[PDB]
Amino acid sequence: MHQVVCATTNPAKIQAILQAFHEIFGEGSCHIASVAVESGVPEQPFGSEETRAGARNRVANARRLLPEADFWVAIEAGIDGDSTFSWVVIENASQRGEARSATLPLPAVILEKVREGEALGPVMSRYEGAIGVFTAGKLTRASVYHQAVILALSPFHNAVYS
Amino acid sequence: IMHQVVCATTNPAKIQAILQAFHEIFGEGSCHIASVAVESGVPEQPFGSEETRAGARNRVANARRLLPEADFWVAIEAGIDGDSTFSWVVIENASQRGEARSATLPLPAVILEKVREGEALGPVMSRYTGIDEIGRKEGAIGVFTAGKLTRASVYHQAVILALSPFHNAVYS
Repeated sequence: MHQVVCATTNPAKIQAILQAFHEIFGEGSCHIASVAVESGVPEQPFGSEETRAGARNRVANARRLLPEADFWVAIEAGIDGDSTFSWVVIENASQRGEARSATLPLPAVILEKVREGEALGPVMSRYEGAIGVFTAGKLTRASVYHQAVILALSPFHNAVYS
Repeated sequence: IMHQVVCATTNPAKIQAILQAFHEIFGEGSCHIASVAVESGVPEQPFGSEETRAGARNRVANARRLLPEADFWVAIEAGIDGDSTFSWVVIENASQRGEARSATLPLPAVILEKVREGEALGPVMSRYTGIDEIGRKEGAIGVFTAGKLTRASVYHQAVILALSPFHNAVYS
């Protein structure tokens, strides 16, 4: 089996990573474990680049802490000038794979409130993630993370990426 | 009630994704589809978030011009963002606008290299896979995810996310 380390202790993300990894490498061919590391980025990353940078920082930290594993993966959430989304970064001994998730346009009021100091979690909590509430249940956070992990997994099963 | 949805595209994979999203949000057998071919007002191969987004908006506007008595107008435009490919979904109705980006797909350096040299993604992919009109079928998504995902599957979620404003009063 492949030893896959997830730089997150969130069940939704853990679930998506496992599913995505099993779909590409085969059912039951992967063992997943979590490691809690620093993102070197603010709790609520702003902008595509900063959110992705955190994902990368988490992978580097996880990779150094557990050098025995085969894969290191992170999924970092962040907000835009009008939306929320996340970045998936994957690494193994040889290469890296990165992918940004689908975007969720956010209510004007919700946006200005997080732009005033509060984290999205609190503004939504005090008000599955936000995806579930706005897609009337038709989509789950795990469901969009999943597609993202599968995409960033591309380089690892296509020799063309060299 | 019953919605008249105009898709600013003829791409069967896109229409499939649109139709599915609307049924899931508004209910099966509640949306009649009408597809039209229109201009994007942007290059064959758009680059950047801004340019590809502009394409999708122009398509919707153009479509709205031709069939102004419809309820919804939707469009999906693909583009290159950094070392990957993705697309914007733009939706408009009588008084609102909803937009969302689909998940991105990282491309091999050899393909990007060929694309940045001047070739659009579809033709490059056609000589790598031998498949004609890849974008109207499984797409580069289907090829690099080994069928685990398809252009339709990925765009489906993006259309769901873009519909949010239309069924959630909060977006006021």
